[PDB]
Amino acid sequence: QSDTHIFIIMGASGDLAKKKIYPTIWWLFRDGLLPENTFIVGYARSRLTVADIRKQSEPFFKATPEEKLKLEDFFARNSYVAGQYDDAASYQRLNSHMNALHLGSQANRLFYLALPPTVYEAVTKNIHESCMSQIGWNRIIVEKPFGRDLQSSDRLSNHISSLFREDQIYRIDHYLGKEMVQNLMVLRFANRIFGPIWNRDNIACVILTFKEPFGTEGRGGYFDEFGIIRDVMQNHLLQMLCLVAMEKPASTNSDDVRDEKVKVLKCISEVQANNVVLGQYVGNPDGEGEATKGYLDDPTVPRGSTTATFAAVVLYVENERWDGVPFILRCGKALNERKAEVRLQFHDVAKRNELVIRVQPKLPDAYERLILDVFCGSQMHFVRSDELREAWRIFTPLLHQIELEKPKPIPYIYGSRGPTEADELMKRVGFQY
Amino acid sequence: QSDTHIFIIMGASGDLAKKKIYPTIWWLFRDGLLPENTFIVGYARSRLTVADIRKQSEPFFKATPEEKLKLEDFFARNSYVAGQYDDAASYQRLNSHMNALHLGSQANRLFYLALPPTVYEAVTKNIHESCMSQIGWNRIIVEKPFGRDLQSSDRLSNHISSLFREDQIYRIDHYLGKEMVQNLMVLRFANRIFGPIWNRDNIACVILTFKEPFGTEGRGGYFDEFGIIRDVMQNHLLQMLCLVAMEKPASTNSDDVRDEKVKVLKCISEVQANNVVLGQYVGNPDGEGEATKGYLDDPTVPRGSTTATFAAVVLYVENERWDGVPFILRCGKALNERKAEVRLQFHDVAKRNELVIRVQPKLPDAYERLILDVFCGSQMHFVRSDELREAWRIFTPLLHQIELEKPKPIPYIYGSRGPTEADELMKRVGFQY
Ligand SMILES: NC(=O)c1ccc[n+]([C@@H]2O[C@H](COP(=O)([O-])OP(=O)(O)OC[C@H]3O[C@@H](n4cnc5c(N)ncnc54)[C@H](OP(=O)(O)O)[C@@H]3O)[C@@H](O)[C@H]2O)c1
Ligand SMILES: NC(=O)c1ccc[n+]([C@@H]2O[C@H](COP(=O)([O-])OP(=O)(O)OC[C@H]3O[C@@H](n4cnc5c(N)ncnc54)[C@H](OP(=O)(O)O)[C@@H]3O)[C@@H](O)[C@H]2O)c1
Repeated sequence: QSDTHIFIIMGASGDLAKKKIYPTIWWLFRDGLLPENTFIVGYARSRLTVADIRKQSEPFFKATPEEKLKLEDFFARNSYVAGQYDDAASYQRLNSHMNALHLGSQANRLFYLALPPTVYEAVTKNIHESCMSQIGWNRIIVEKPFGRDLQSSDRLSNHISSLFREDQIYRIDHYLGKEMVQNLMVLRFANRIFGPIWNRDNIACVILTFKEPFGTEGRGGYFDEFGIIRDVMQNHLLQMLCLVAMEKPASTNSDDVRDEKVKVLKCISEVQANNVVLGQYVGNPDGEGEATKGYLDDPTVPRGSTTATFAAVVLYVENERWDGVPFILRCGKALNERKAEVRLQFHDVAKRNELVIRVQPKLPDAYERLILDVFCGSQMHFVRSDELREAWRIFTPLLHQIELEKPKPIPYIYGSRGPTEADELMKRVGFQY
Repeated sequence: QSDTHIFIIMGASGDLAKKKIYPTIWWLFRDGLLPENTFIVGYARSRLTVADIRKQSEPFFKATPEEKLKLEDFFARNSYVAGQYDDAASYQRLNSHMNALHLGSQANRLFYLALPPTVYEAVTKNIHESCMSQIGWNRIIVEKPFGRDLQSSDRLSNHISSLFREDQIYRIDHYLGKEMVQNLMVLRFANRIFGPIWNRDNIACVILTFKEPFGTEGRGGYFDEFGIIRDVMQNHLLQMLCLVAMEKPASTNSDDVRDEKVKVLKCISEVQANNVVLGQYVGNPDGEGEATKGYLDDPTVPRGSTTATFAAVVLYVENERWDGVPFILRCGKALNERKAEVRLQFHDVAKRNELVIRVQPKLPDAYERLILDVFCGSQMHFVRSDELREAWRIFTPLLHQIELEKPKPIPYIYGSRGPTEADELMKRVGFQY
């Protein structure tokens, strides 16, 4: 709204800030992609200085010796405030420090909640009363997990949105690849092209695939508390199902396309276990490297976890355009390839034909383009509150059933395509009407 | 029309019969794909016996020792008649020999003109009066060249069709690959699918590609009398342009789809030299094998031939569906890859997007399926007389200009993508309307 932006990294001492946030804002500043008059303010309990953050974070900058002048300028625009996350006087110190900066009264304020959502409720509250800007805009970036089921997510989201309008809430998701936004970009363009063709009439079956060739790799501990449905399917695969099935948006406003996505979601009823095949990856005997270790063989995994590392799920959009048309969401870790495709099978009058859409896995990458979108205010590649609510409604009964019955997942060897029961399930839904 | 078929190989002593016709009918008979009561009658001037043909042709059968019983039966259904191609008594001997066979009076008669078209005028005449069947159907297979320009082709075609109805004339073309019919099959299916999308509105540019990685290889002599336009473009690439641009056929009759193809051709005006880039391949210095030899370095090529071995051409379909939409026909020998694709570029509102259709280069191959089509009477993958006339009309002014002015083709190294002037020409027709 003006020329002066303050980038507040709430929880600047942590892993996400050290390894990712600080490096990518350094890159955006270096490549000249930030607003010229930008200040960076870390905020966290541990008593640090800008020098400490530089010490522990510049290793990840890939800083070359001919970049040292812009790098010194960058850290000259940097500052750090210690404080507690529910302490009034602490947020007072933060707010007045920001007011002290050049044009800071005025300035736009972008809060990055690099914190476990467990503290979100406190932070979003205190910001709301203490640190919001009176002139410039205020935009909060919230991070996964957006809850773990419909109930928890509704609690967290109702809290956040009772304090900020939806054009201030940016739910960010970026851990699946540098090519991650181009996926949705080309699926939007492809929906615009192929709209008149994408019917129940021409299409018999739609499969969306996210295969990764690596395992959990010494971090199965974190993954185990969520599952492959929460990690890849409920958020990403579901959005690209939306982008495939949606109608022509009213325009290219972020909100018309998000309206169409939510209109899609409101016609998918809740997925049930018979339409689901869960799998867990085991070590490769004859392979080598991280392949000799399986999932349970990761030290950080609790003994005997039934957490699925692979899932195949069948959804149905239930309107006049798509009915009895099965949408097959297939994803998993430690597979054969690193594939991220969308196939659409057709009705022949001949073998059987099929259209394929692949991201071969514009120079700003996924997370970089996302931070630039929050700067520009382009909310397109962020999930809206109702979109999130509908996703969680679709998947919560199933996740609850898993957590209750601990259904033993189907084992598959590191490097396999996955359980053959998944191919069984695909073969089963040859609807033919 | 019954159960008894007589396969007459006119000119059975020659290369096409020895190396291809006799082997593939052996394969069709072996795999049980011929009518049960089929007889094979070779006819040619040189005084041979069935034993001689077996001697000189079984080497190409890939006959295994457990196939010798069906092979003996096959040659038991074989017979050979010597005669001249414009000698009345010779065709009398042929006709009465056929009448002597079991049910031969009755029998369907399939004449394969394995002969240089220079004698076609005689053969088709004599057959017409002497050897046609009174009960069964009569079908003639004519072979390339179908003339070399509009005038010669009209002469030969008017002669052939003043004696046979068009549902008796099968113009066969099969020298570009075993996967050659599946190309047109999938392009027909794709036109049926994407019809509502293929407009001037969504598509900005359509390119059709036929790259081969090998040279002429010791046979540049034959190629040199025709050119890459006559070899690949005027016949094959042009038909698949037809299959892309055509309207929805009235049905799946061979003749409704061929009607739509001809309707396409009648709206392409004659290609002119400024929209054409000709190229000729030279030896690869640092490569090896047939790559060290160029085109002129083939001994069978006349010294100093300007014959193009690569051509890039721009056509325009001129109706309401396609207007100012450039169709780029790009083909050539001794290139980098063995690609056979169709690309369709779109109109963005973003880089630039594009749909691709590739034959990855149903168990009966190209030529095998073609002979089975002439048996079944499926004229779909054969060019009709008006289709041929229109193709020749499109390309004859250009070919005449080349033969007159001997324009020195652009040299390109064995293994290259081709002349960069071809990429220039593609870049030039960014129409933008
Ligand atoms: N794939 C994924 O889903 C994924 C991957 C990476 C990160 N994330 C998300 O990124 C966000 C940031 O995570 P992170 O990687 O930066 O980890 P983090 O180190 O746990 O959090 C960063 C900072 O949070 C503060 N903190 C952590 N636990 C706390 C607690 N219980 N009470 C109070 N303060 C606490 C600490 O600051 P002080 O000690 O100075 O107060 C710490 O330096 C989280 O929401 C996480 O879910 C998600
Ligand atoms: N890519 C292509 O375009 C391509 C490739 C291969 C073949 N073809 C076509 O296939 C057809 C058959 O050709 P082919 O490969 O079998 O070659 P071919 O050996 O020239 O012809 C086969 C037989 O034709 C007879 N013959 C040849 N020239 C003659 C002449 N001037 N007068 C009378 N009889 C003559 C001979 O039989 P007798 O001596 O016993 O009478 C010879 O054994 C031709 O139309 C040719 O264009 C096209």
